[PDB]
Amino acid sequence: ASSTNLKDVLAALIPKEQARIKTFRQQHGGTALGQITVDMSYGGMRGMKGLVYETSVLDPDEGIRFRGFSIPECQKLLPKGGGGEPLPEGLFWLLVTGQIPTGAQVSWLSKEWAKRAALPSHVVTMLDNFPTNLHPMSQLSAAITALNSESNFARAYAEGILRTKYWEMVYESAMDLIAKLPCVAAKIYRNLYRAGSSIGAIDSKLDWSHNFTNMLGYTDAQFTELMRLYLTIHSDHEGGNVSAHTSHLVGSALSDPYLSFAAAMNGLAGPLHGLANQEVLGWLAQLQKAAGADASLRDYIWNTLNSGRVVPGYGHAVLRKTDPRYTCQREFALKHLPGDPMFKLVAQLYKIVPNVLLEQGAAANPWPNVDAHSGVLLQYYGMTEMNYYTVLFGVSRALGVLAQLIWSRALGFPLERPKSMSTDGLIAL
Amino acid sequence: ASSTNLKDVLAALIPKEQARIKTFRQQHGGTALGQITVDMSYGGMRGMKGLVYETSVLDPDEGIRFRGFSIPECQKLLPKGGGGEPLPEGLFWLLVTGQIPTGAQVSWLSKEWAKRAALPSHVVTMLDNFPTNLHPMSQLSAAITALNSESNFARAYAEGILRTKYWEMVYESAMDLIAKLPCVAAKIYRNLYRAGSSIGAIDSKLDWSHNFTNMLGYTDAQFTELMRLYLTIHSDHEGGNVSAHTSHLVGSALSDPYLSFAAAMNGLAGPLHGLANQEVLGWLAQLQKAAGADASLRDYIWNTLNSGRVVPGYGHAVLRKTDPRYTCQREFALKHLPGDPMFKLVAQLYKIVPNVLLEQGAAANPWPNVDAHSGVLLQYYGMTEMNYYTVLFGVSRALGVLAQLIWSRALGFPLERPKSMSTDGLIAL
Ligand SMILES: CC(C)(COP(=O)(O)OP(=O)(O)OC[C@H]1O[C@@H](n2cnc3c(N)ncnc32)[C@H](O)[C@@H]1OP(=O)(O)O)[C@@H](O)C(=O)NCCC(=O)NCCSCC(=O)O
Ligand SMILES: CC(C)(COP(=O)(O)OP(=O)(O)OC[C@H]1O[C@@H](n2cnc3c(N)ncnc32)[C@H](O)[C@@H]1OP(=O)(O)O)[C@@H](O)C(=O)NCCC(=O)NCCSCC(=O)O
Ligand SMILES: O=C([O-])CC(=O)C(=O)O
Ligand SMILES: O=C([O-])CC(=O)C(=O)O
Repeated sequence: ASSTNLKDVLAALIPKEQARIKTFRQQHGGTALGQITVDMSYGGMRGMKGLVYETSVLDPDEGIRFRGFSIPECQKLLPKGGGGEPLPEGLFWLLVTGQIPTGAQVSWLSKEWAKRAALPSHVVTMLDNFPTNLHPMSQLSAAITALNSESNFARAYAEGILRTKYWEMVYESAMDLIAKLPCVAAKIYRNLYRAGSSIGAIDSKLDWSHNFTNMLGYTDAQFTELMRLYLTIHSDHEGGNVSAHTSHLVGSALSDPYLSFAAAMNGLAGPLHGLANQEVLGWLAQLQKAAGADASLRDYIWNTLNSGRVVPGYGHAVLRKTDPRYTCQREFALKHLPGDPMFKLVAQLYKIVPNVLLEQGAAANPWPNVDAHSGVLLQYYGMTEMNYYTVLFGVSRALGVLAQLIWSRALGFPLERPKSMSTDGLIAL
Repeated sequence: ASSTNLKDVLAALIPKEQARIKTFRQQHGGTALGQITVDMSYGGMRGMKGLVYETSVLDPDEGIRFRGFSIPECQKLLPKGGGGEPLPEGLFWLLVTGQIPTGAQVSWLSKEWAKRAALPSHVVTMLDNFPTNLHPMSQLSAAITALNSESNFARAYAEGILRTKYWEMVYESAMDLIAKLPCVAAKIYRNLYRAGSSIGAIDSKLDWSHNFTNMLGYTDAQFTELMRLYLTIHSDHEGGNVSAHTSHLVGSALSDPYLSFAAAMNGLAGPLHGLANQEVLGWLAQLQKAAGADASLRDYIWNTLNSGRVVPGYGHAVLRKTDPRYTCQREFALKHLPGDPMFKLVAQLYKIVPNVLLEQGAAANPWPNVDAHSGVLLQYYGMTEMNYYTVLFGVSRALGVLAQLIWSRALGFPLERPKSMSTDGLIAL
């Protein structure tokens, strides 16, 4: 009997995994997986195997994998709206479950996220009174924190539920949060950039991305395709990245999914992290201010470097090759906006930057990351408000971080609480 | 020539340390400080030496140290208001600098934090419109996020300053943030619990704690002493704790001090972390509802345990003995409120809980932590709104987390970005 329900699937899946991690540990918990050095400690855990995070794994050479699904595999395997890009809905199923969803599963997420998309009065109010000089990421983060009012997990906890059921309430709050996100984000968009206009209604019959673009006010049929791709690729990037790790850390203390997501956003807002989005365009924007020669392009790069600044959109803590998320984006531009001068500049930079970065001899990875390519795509379609880009990153990232969050709690992962040391104490060790 | 200035002191101190960490690393960066096991990965980094954090170090047996200054040492060494408890101002100097401040240094922090204490209009507005069912911690966190508008670091960064000067702007924003905190917190207090009343003005001539208590509306001369002690002891607890670690992680991405503090708060708000504050009182509050026997006291404890719940205020990730912060508090009660029935219940529990926890055989540390003792103190003085307690914890914690934050940036600590693994991948390793 019956029809589609992610929660039931999960109910079936949890005990097996539980069982599976127990024996593994019973046999191997004692096993040394690595060592910790002094440089690692001073170095931001660089190179330390610190967390279990199941939804995605980053290979330094190959790049991100969703099951063991690469981006190009996703692109072919995940259901599409009709009509060439993968629906972030399907990605979400994939991440949660480990399996490739059917079109019909996918429709279910769509409807589910449409049903759940509703904003409480206090939230709307706060967003409506925010100053226009308050950054969109700040606006977003405060809004999601303020939504915790509504937390199903925070409520069940307060009621004294057995730990065993945590995942259940986490799941509800995750689905709800993902559902609301586009409304919050679009409301910020509309307030800042389209004063006096309204986000309108969510239509149950559309996919999440399309409802988002409607609320954003974009009609271009290719913009919608761009959106689907964007929100899919920005999903997740393993556990060690600042935003995911923050959610993981905060979630471990049993703060609800809203609070943990919001802290994650404060992390995504940092220039070395998601804000790179924005930083890239601002830098391109300056570049152009000051059709240039490779030599003048190179002078420009050196001047940033010589000034004690980073070249945004290049480098990576883990990647050692060009990010497939970058390629992914380039391949979209080549199809759709090949003559765009911004695009051309970004293509040109790919020829120069890494070479300059190799010359300088500091960056361990001289190749571009996702952020070097995303804004150019947006700007083409009319979305030229750069300080907003990270908000989009923010919306996507919910998909991976919440998908894992549910597992953490299902698996009963404890408080994240490593040991710290001072220099004097290490000196003494 | 001249008078007092923390920033100048720091300017003198930074290069030396810089120098000191460089050679150390030049000789020992390669040195294995420890190993990583499978259980550690699944276990929340339990037992992993993961971070350098200089302001304080936690010993599993002895408990927290400020330089190498214990709580009892602090209590005797740090300047007081006139008149028995240590001023959190002095603690702050201690943490930043490594040295015990003079009364005169201490006065300087006081005046400085009084000068800087001003709330921007949009913040006041938002706080005034917040619903009363929005938790005080949520209210606090959204408020501090919304303050980033004003970030000196976020502004300098945007301007393209050289990395080398980061610490300078971090310091300003830290001093400013610490200054504003009590205004924000008191405003929440006043809105929720004293509708229609106003926080009033900060008086440059008082210490931070006293201005706070005034804004809170408390006149009891002993309440003020309690406050000073509270905000001092709650300061810092090394780097590995959820809140400090979150600030550290978020700060590493170069999100400004406001954003990083706010994320820290989302972490403090979790039940396994600071919210324990509140959880303890709520549990005591229930206990009493349902002058009891040790046997009925024990039945009560088992029922929580059997229900898949934690006994709040007991246990610790790192401590293996009774928290000196607990003793510290007990010693205050014994002096000031020895006949208080809530106090008596908390004294009685200390005789029972750990024994029940030893019986159960799960807790690795069966002894109480700071949170088991703090609320009882507050309730005595009239501050009985338990959902607010974590806000106080929040205010104090700024002291340690911001003191370190400045050093991280001074020392040029990089992005915190460990490697994660999935179970399948570990299975395969
Ligand atoms: C992404 C990174 C933070 C990784 O940091 P890391 O693992 O510590 O880098 P690394 O090991 O190559 O660093 C060695 C040195 O090269 C420097 N370096 C690395 N990338 C860059 C860059 N793009 N421009 C200039 N210098 C750089 C690095 O800052 C350091 O200098 P110093 O020792 O004086 O501090 C870094 O490459 C960077 O700052 N990139 C620019 C900002 C950026 O584009 N961030 C987005 C990252 S990926 C997608 C996302 O997260 O949103
Ligand atoms: C503070 C702690 C999170 C440390 O967690 P940990 O390092 O994973 O604890 P542990 O190593 O003793 O855990 C072994 C087992 O004992 C359980 N245990 C530990 N403390 C408690 C407690 N107070 N009540 C019942 N069970 C407990 C623990 O949850 C676990 O059960 P299982 O294996 O099925 O998940 C924990 O002791 C706890 O949950 N305490 C109650 C909440 C609390 O008071 N938190 C405040 C911590 S200190 C000050 C602050 O941070 O604000
Ligand atoms: O992996 C990282 O450290 C950052 C990154 O590319 C992402 O989070 O998308
Ligand atoms: O050390 C910890 O994990 C928690 C704690 O006591 C604090 O942060 O005050």
